[PDB]
Amino acid sequence: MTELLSREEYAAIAATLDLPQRAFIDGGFRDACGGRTFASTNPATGELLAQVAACDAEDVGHAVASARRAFEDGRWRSRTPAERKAALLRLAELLEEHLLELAVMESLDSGKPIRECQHTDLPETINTLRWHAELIDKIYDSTAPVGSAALAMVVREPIGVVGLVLPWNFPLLMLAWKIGPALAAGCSVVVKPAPETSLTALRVAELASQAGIPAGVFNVVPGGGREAGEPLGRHPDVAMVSFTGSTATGRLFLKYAAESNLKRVVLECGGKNPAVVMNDVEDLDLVAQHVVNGAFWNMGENCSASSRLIVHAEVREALLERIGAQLREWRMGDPLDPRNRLGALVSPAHFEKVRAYLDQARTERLAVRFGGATEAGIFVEPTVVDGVSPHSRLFREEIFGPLLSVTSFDDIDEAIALANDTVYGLAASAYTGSLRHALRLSREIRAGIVTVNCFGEGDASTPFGGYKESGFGGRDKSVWAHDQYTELKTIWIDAS
Amino acid sequence: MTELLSREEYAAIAATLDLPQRAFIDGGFRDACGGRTFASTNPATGELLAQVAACDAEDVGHAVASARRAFEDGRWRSRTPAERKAALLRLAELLEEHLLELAVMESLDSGKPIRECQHTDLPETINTLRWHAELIDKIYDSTAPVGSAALAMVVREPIGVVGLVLPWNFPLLMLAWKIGPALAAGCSVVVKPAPETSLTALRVAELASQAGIPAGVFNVVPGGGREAGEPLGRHPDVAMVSFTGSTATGRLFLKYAAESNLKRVVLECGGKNPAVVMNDVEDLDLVAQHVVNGAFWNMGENCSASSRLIVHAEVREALLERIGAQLREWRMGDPLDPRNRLGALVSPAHFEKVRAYLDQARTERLAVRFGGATEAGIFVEPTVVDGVSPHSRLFREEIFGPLLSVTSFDDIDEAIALANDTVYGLAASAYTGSLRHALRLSREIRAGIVTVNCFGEGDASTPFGGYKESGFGGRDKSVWAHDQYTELKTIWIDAS
Amino acid sequence: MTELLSREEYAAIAATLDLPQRAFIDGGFRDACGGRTFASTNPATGELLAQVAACDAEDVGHAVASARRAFEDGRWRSRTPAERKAALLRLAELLEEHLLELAVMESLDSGKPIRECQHTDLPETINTLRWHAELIDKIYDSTAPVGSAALAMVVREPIGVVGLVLPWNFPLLMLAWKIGPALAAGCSVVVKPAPETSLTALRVAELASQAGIPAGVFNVVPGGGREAGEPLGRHPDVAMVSFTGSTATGRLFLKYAAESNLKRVVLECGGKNPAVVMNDVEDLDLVAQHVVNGAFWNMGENCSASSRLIVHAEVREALLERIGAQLREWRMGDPLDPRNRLGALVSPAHFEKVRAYLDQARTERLAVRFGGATEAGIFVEPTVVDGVSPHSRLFREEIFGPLLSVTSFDDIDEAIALANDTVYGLAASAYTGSLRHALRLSREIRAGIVTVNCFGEGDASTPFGGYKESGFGGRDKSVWAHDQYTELKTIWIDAS
Amino acid sequence: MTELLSREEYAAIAATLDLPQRAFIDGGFRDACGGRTFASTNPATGELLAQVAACDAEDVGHAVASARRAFEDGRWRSRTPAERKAALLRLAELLEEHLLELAVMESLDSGKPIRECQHTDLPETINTLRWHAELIDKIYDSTAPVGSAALAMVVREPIGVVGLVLPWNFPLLMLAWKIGPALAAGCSVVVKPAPETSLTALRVAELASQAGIPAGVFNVVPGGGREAGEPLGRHPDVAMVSFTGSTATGRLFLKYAAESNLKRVVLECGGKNPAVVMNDVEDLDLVAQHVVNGAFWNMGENCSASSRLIVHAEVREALLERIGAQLREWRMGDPLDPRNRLGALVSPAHFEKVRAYLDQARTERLAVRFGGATEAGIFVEPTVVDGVSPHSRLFREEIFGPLLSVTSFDDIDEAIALANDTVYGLAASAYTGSLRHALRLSREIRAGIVTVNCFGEGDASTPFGGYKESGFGGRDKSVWAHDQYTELKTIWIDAS
Ligand SMILES: NC(=O)C1=CN([C@@H]2O[C@H](COP(=O)(O)OP(=O)(O)OC[C@H]3O[C@@H](n4cnc5c(N)ncnc54)[C@H](O)[C@@H]3O)[C@@H](O)[C@H]2O)C=CC1
Ligand SMILES: [K+]
Ligand SMILES: [K+]
Ligand SMILES: [K+]
Ligand SMILES: [K+]
Ligand SMILES: [K+]
Ligand SMILES: [K+]
Ligand SMILES: [K+]
Ligand SMILES: [K+]
Ligand SMILES: [K+]
Ligand SMILES: [K+]
Ligand SMILES: [K+]
Ligand SMILES: [K+]
Repeated sequence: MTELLSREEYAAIAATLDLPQRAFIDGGFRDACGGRTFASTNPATGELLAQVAACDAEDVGHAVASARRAFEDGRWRSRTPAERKAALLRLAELLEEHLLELAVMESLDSGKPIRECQHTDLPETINTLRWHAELIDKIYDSTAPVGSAALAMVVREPIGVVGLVLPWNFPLLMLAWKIGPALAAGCSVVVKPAPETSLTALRVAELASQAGIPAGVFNVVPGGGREAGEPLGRHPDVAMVSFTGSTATGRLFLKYAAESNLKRVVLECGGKNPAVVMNDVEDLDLVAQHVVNGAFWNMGENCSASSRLIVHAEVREALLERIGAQLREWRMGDPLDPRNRLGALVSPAHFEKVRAYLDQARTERLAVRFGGATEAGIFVEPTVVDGVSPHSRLFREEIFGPLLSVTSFDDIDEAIALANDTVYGLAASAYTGSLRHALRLSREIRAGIVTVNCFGEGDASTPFGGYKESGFGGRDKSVWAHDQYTELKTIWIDAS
Repeated sequence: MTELLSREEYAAIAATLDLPQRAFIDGGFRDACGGRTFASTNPATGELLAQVAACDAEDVGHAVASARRAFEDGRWRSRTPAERKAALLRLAELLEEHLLELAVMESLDSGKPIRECQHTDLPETINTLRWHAELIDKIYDSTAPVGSAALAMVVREPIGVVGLVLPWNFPLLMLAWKIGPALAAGCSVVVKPAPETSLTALRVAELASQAGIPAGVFNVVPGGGREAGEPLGRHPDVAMVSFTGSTATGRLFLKYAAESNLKRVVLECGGKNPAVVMNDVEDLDLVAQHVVNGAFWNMGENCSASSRLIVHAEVREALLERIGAQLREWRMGDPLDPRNRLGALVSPAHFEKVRAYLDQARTERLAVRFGGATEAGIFVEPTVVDGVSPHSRLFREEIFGPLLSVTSFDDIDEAIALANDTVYGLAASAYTGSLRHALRLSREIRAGIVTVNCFGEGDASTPFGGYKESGFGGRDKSVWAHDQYTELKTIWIDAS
Repeated sequence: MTELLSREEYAAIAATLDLPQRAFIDGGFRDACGGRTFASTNPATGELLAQVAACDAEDVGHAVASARRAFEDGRWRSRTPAERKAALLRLAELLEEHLLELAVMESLDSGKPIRECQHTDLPETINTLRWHAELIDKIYDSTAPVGSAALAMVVREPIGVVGLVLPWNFPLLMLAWKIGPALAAGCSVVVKPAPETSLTALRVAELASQAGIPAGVFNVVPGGGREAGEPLGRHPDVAMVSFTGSTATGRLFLKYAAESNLKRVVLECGGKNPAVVMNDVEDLDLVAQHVVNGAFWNMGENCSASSRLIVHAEVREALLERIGAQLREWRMGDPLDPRNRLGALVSPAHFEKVRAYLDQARTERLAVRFGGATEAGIFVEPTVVDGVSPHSRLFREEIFGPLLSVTSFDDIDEAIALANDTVYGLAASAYTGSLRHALRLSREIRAGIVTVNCFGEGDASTPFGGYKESGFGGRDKSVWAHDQYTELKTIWIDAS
Repeated sequence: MTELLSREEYAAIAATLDLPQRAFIDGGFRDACGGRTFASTNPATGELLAQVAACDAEDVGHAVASARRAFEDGRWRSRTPAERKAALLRLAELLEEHLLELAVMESLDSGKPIRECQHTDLPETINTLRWHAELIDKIYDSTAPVGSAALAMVVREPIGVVGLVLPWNFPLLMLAWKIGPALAAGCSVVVKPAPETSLTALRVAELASQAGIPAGVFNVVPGGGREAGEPLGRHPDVAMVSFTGSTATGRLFLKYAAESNLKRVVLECGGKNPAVVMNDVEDLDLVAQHVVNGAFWNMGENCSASSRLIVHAEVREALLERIGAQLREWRMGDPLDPRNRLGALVSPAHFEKVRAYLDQARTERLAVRFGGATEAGIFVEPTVVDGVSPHSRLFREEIFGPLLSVTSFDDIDEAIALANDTVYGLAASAYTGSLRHALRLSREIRAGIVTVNCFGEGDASTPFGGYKESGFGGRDKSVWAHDQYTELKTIWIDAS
């Protein structure tokens, strides 16, 4: 754990930052063709941070063209895997050298607490880039068992220009989850970050040039959803799009592919993740520690967040007590105060969506056992709502904020049925002392990860992604992320 | 190599067949709810074969419901891999016992010649099922390198109810390419075959019941594209659709996914496959033999068909000469006549499309060097059209008939640029005596298979599928077909 | 489960058997060069069964020469994996057609009960051959991530002539465990079975010729250890030896390799396998069912047999009670009486070794809680000895008979220490209701398999083999058995 | 490519080195218990470098004991793969910072020329460690297809205390080839280096402590073959030995295993590697360039060295001519002189063996076409001996010096038979323009690597190791090196 600075010292670092403002295309910064900009404001203070280039289909066309040329060049693609690894490791170094700068910049643009930006987001981003850089020259393709008269290989090739559309809850980490495997594979990429959180991706693109990523191989095009993301998804020279965000918006990229060049689309979408607590747990306070973390890490702005606590009727009350006590340890406020584990939500509009589910809870006359408060029109208290039946809108809809629903069950067959009563299937957690119960819960819950007696998303080597409406066509992290950005080729050589 | 019968003998098998007519749903035959039928006719004669149930959204809803109930109660997927292998092997045994019956039925409904139905289609169908049956209890999933405090498995689970939408050109073989891996993975499957070629799929689904595939696990819903295919793609309980057919239609299934439950979609589509012949080949007669087979096997009704001959100027004429000689061994006519390697095209509508390209050749004043004639409104001669420039419509568009365009090059860089001059990328073949040239053609042609010094699609162990607009998201055959029908799950077990 | 016949009917099948008697070399039977024979007698009756060729280094030389020629030929090796699979599947069919004959013959030569020979040994043998036949055309080798200037494959090739030295406790199953992977890989093999149990291997070799295994590819050379096994291990043209038997004898094959041609040696040796029962098991009677089976299946003549019951002090007595009750279900006698789960030990000499540990228990004044009796100088009762400390010779030495030692423990750290207090490391079983305890026991016991809440050896797809002195250099079953019989080759093709 | 210094500058680094002298055991330096030493001298001058501790069975016992205690308490192996990777990367960083120091030290002790020590040995050593560090958290184990009633994992565990016995020809590189994979797998390692070349291993073990390799995990015990190597191979707590050296000595470690605890033994031994040159190569000068490098890199003190040139009669003379021309670029002399590609042989004893083969050439009245002279009792010229028949001693025996035999062939079947005319099978190279010939030479030469149209040993990702008497049981480099130091375990968890 790197040492945390003081509030004043972070403010001092903020004050000296030269925030990026222009798109990054073909090796350097440039304004949008139409010269428009949009406001990036610190959600916790209201202060304007920068006037960021507001790109449209014209800018996207230029960015894709510079990526297409670089791909056809071979300037990046033709380096050896060991060489591509070296350059991406250089990039990760530079991020590490600039860690405090990037951590403060991430916090300012997003509302995320500096404490977690420094200890989690930045180290996780640096480690994602290192892991995928190191992986590329460890990947073996195959030869097929075809006999002595032929030599058949089954190998992988970079798909081409790759569009990467990002959300705002983990700007840098999501950036690394995508560019890591995509760049290591030898693709050129065009990154359209969230307009709420565009600054750090722009800075990382500049650092990548310094590291020797050639011009045109890693471009960042900031702008709105319809204005910049749709032309990217529709572009006839983009070979593949990887998207993370809402299901509603991910569906559009399936249309964009269908109506353009049949580009491969991979979606990582939302979830309504359950946390199942059996009555045979060995340590209830440790469970409560994991449930609180799962529900409220990053203010609940987390695709893997625990949002449905599904708890055995005999331990519900004892668990709720220990959850309330754990919550006393979760300070919320000024994202640059290192004492805070909770910062501001990303934007007035997102704050309004979360707070609307506070209202919905009260409309449904549900018991708000903990939390329920708002501050400064941008902070929501960690909230726990008891007595939530599967028919509640709080049970069924992704809130993406610090709001935990609680549902009781009487036997494990009901817990599993409840856990699967969703159109989503991203993640799940299960808590039990029993081998029998643990095998049931981890095998029968239909989710892309099931953690047992802990909360989390795995590590750099385990794939992450959704069943059902939580994802489409792939997985982030692990060696399987490489599949997103490559085509399989059978080379069959007669030898008869 | 099984022994061919006489024309009269095949006619006698045909006269005794009890052709299936009804949807196969939940372990038995049934009529469409609305009582509608459509006329399946022998494309070589115009004679009615059967009035086949014309299923609609309601029948699709019943078929999916039975597939869903079978999936949920585990009657198939809870059997061990070894048990699922045994039942699939029973099925392939049954197809083998009914080989002649199935070959004649396949010919009658499709126009495909009995000779190839008996020696290629049925044995390849039987083998596809055996290989994928045999594969399932040889597949290992993973555990991830996460250290001593946790145990992390990365496993595959069956995705659920699977929709399988098939084309008319290889009815039985495409069926096996889909149900082989999908049933072996433990999915329930609802098959919507082409209306031109529905009889054999129905017969197989009946034999699968006999072999112990439980009720609801393998259903066949015959009917039209909009009437039965669309409701299947839109169905909220179908988890995945695998499609083989035109790019135009495959685009629709991406929209159906976007507009319903975000089901996984895998598309296998058309191609415009090149055949590159260098001036350093060791046996021009053998090249001619492979190029003729690649262009005119199955009357060019073949996704992998050689349709663009891209030949070095020094060998163009001497190749064409041996091609003509080879074409003298390719007899066309009555599909039940064992002497014919070429039968009838699938329908008057398709014959029209193919003939309009013969007219287009004349419109473009191109040299028709071989063939060019039609017979009886349903046969087309193997045709070779010389001097086709990349701007020609015959160079750019999928004809799906026995029509080979010929284009010259001077150097291998031009050959490669010509081979990739297409929105497609399904297959490619390349002939050369040079190690240097072989590696260069193998690596630089953007296709899912490149055969060197032969024509083909690989074997059971090699993946088949398109780059670019020839495919989306997957590969048929090989162990990679398994990925289409399964979800990855990380099971992360704390052990701290 | 195939239907069991009556005692009289098995006797009738025995009476009509034409027992093999000669070595099987280069496609057919032949006497030993020196014309000597040795007696094969039914251990349960004393009756002579056959005078079997008593081969020496001369016969071994001929067998290896016929295998060397076949390997150099390519007659087997050069068939495609799919073709080798077909022939080995034919062989498995023939065994199935002759199942009752082989089951009776196995029982007569070995003492093993006909009930288990019919229901277990023969089906397991047939399934081993089928699994490895099916596997061969599912195995992919690799290509290395070396960049664009070279094409590097990493492939596997058959090592050559392979010597297979077998024990007597599972003659057919061990035969299949070895020839399966070795033949599927394309090696020629020379099999030296145990002199106690040579008949069924000879019969299987004849059936393999009928199935189309070419002459010289699968030879069987019966004879003594020093007389026939040592020349095989020393032969300068044998490329690899796979051995199963005692550690003492396995050590010799390391010397034989060192003193001859450095052939690869793989050893599968004995064990002193623990069975750990925690005090938190959910069903004690079901544990007792698994412990009794583990200790006494095949009369304890089992490398994976449970021989050290390591049981928590609070459940020892309750477990011993349920073990005694389970034992009432285990009838021992006349191996052709289908009512018997226990048959005769393999030979007077082995009977004397087992009975010597009965004496040793009484010498050490240990409590013999169950069993302790002998019959007919060839049957030992299932025996349970209580109060066995780690210093006892019964704790430390492989008995290979129906004798279970019992040791108490007070906490799981002592159970694990006890479990690992051995020079062996073949197998282990652990029984617990706790996830925490199950993870500890399965990760910290140093054995090649740990089964949890059941007893066994895995299945056809899981590797089997020993840590420490229980094995050397490989694993039987699973895809990893293939490694035993192949060499890795890197083919590096410049392409610069 | 790092910048070479002047002869005087290297001499000045040499004059300042504080050479290690003591065994490295349990995290620090210590004397041998008996107080003995042996004289390590510069083979180019005769000057004493250091009196090095001369360890015996007692010191080996202490080193193993510290390695055992470290293994049992998990100080290294209980760290995560990612943590073990980080410390190994620290180590490789340290070697990089001391590159010049280590290169000069390597030259002094071995006679290897400083130029190759600086540009090949050290960078390859540094890279070996990085690759194997980077690999460990990319390795996935397996789960087996056993059905729904059980969960079966097939995992790898570290084998325990590992003995690593090294030769003198590539001291640092062989060290990395062994400790890279073995430390990454979590083993403790006891290294017994060659007495000629012990200094650099000692230095590295000290740097490994600095890098956070815990005490006892990486020990170095210098001393003689019988005195230190034998007790290591016989030690009852060493689980595995990996050996690289002569076949004669490697045979002894198989006996040591047999006569102690049945520890796993992996042997990498000598070779007699062929270089096959077809008459259809496109650039005879480039072939000559690869054949010269293959024969005379590291003065022919190279297990992969080209020692049998097997050349088509039509190109023999024109090849030899360009070989002579190439040899004019290979300067021999003072190992600290950066101009020299060839330094001193390792010892007067080895110089004697090499010279006796020069005398043997003259005895056999063979045409010495190039070289043939010696200087100063320790240098040997690059020598090419023409007209060597397969019956010659120079054709059959490992010389391990800069001596190339030349043999002609008329057809490729004879070339292949000549290449395989040996008890060895470590490496081979093959030059041809023909695709047909390349596949034929690639597949039919029985060696662990066949390079086509180049000379080499592959790269970090490809396995290196011998067929036949060149190896036993394993491969160095690549992911397969991991198998040497790990045990497979099936964890079968009932879930019925
Ligand atoms: N292919 C290869 O990698 C190598 C092959 N060689 C060949 O082997 C020949 C002999 O050279 P050597 O220096 O004697 O190599 P070697 O095979 O005897 O030495 C290898 C290692 O084994 C150790 N050793 C030697 N005798 C031992 C014994 N009785 N017990 C245990 N360990 C023992 C040595 O101290 C050294 O560390 C060379 O002339 C050359 O032909 C030598 C070096 C490397
Ligand atoms: K902002
Ligand atoms: K939606
Ligand atoms: K695509
Ligand atoms: K029809
Ligand atoms: K279209
Ligand atoms: K989906
Ligand atoms: K016997
Ligand atoms: K022993
Ligand atoms: K060997
Ligand atoms: K020395
Ligand atoms: K020797
Ligand atoms: K061992």
